[PDB]
Amino acid sequence: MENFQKVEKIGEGTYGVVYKARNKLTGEVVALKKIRLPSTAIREISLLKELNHPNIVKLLDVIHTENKLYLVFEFLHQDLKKFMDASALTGIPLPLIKSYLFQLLQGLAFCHSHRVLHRDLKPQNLLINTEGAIKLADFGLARAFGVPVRTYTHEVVTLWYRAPEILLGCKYYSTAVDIWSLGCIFAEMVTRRALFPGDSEIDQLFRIFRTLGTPDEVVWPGVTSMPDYKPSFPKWARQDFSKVVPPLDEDGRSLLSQMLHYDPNKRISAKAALAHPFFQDVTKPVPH
Ligand SMILES: COC1CCN(c2nccc(Nc3cc4c(ccn4C4CCCC4)cn3)n2)CC1
Repeated sequence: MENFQKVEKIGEGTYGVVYKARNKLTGEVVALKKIRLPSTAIREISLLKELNHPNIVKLLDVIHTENKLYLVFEFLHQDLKKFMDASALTGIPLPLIKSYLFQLLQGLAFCHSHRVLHRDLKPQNLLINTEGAIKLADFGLARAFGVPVRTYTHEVVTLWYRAPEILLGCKYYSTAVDIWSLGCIFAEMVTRRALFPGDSEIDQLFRIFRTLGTPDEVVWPGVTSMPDYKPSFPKWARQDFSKVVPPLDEDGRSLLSQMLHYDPNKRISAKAALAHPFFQDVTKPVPH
């Protein structure tokens, strides 16, 4: 696009390269995603231009030209993954964790109210600024393109935040899949280690089962009829959350437990999570 001066490469996304760029006319600084490209995808993505919220990265423009799709986003200076890594020695202070979770739930509540799911939440698509805001990036792209096994650069797309219903082969995802992912990220902020760092679909599932118990018809009606469910799955006992996310307090453990319910019908909604007692003393700290 003749209107954009590339400043520097930001990274490699799932679908294409991302550059920091400047608009040659307006001087606006943006994040420019270049995807090597489907008419249904364009329709779907174009409708995301109206899905505006303070905790969703703004989609400024969608430019389809010469069999390439450019997505022009607001620029944020850092992702949560880098912040977590830089905070590895001391950890992210609880009040900032709480603020971030609160804001992310607001973002989800908004998108879910418009029946738009993310489906591939991970620390790398959560973006932060120096004023204490956090925003969800790439919302809606999974419905338009699918979530592939490998990225455009052949990198493995992480399974760590994937909900069990997806792993077990359900074709119809609900908004609950995003609550699962956010619960995994919450736990990761608190403990400074990924909750379920699976390196294959079955390793991912068995890591979930080892912590939360192997699901059965008691806790998840219909689970044994799911496409990829096998009666031969080992039967692991459920662990206490006290062991899973120390030293998180009882309000946080309660919220996390409800975000990781097996049955997507039982899993807490973003709206209901915002009303949880964990947020009674929520503040908006500024990060290091
Ligand atoms: C997977 O590669 C990651 C590399 C590190 N990250 C990053 N570091 C600095 C600034 C920034 N700014 C930024 C990134 C943005 C947007 C809108 C979308 N993205 C990325 C997020 C996931 C892939 C597209 C706005 N600012 N992002 C996220 C992308």
